[PDB]
Amino acid sequence: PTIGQQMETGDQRFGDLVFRQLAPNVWQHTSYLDGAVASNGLIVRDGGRVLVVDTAWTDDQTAQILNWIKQEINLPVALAVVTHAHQDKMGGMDALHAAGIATYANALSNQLAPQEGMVAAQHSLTFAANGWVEPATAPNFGPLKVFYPGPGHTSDNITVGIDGTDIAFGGCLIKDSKAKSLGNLGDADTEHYAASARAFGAAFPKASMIVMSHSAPDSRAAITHTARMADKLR
Ligand SMILES: [Zn+2]
Ligand SMILES: [Zn+2]
Repeated sequence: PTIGQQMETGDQRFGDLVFRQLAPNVWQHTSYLDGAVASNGLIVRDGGRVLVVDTAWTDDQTAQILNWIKQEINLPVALAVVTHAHQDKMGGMDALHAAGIATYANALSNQLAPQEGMVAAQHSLTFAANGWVEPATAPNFGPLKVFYPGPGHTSDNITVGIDGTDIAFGGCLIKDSKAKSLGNLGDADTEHYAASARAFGAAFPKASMIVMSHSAPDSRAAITHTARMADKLR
């Protein structure tokens, strides 16, 4: 890929997607769109069900995520949560709905989805003033702990911690510590980006593996480095 990590030992190719185990019950899914840009999301095994964070870029790619789950985990997918209304995170909604999978997004992501050319999720998350999801709107999310950090990469971007692990997912908000820019800022809130990145760090203070949309997993320095680049936008 031109944007995105390269394939590495421990990675499994399945169709045109790549899967990597990060923990006993957690995998990263990676899909590509043309050069090629990689996009990452997560798959979590929770008891007798599977939870998905983010679609792939397309419906066909997202169907392949479901196929890989069937082969390698062989448990039903109970729900998916998508972290904002752009193609890399929500482009494959139709595959989930075709399969009868309950889908969740920030209410604002669902409201923006038609303007962004995305299919809205079936259910909407809302958030307290401190950024934590209102639990009534996140039914049976199990280990997925959803946090809205504030506007940054987009106004609707949300983040997800995996309870019982050292993993937190920053989506497109967080860039890795070797990044030379903040990526695609076309819909970004440059005034609040830096504070939102720091808020993500403070919401998951013990996470040591930070998973991101367009880089391999990094340490907590990714959060600080992102916030310090965002400081220069103001
Ligand atoms: Zn985006
Ligand atoms: Zn992105």
